[PDB]
Amino acid sequence: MKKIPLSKYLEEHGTQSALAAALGVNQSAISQMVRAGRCIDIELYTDGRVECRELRPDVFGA
Repeated sequence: MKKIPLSKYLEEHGTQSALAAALGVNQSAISQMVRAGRCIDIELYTDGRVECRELRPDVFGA
């Protein structure tokens, strides 16, 4: 897979809502990750899927 930085992914590839939709998580998660100021590695698959392994469903019951 191709590791993209969180903020850079949110500029070019998709939005914060689109990201939460692809992960199957809440936007409360994504906005916490962004406002934490931690650059997250977005696991970009060749089909177009993305996975944030930093962001487990155990974050908020996402």
